[PDB]
Amino acid sequence: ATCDLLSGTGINHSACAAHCLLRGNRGGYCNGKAVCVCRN
Repeated sequence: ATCDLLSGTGINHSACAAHCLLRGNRGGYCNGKAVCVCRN
């Protein structure tokens, strides 16, 4: 996964923890600079 893809004028913040939660995670976010990491 990775941020800055669906739209530039709309940074992806929740989308991360969203697909993450459903993936069976505990959360996730655009860290580093433009990488949607996750975490259980």
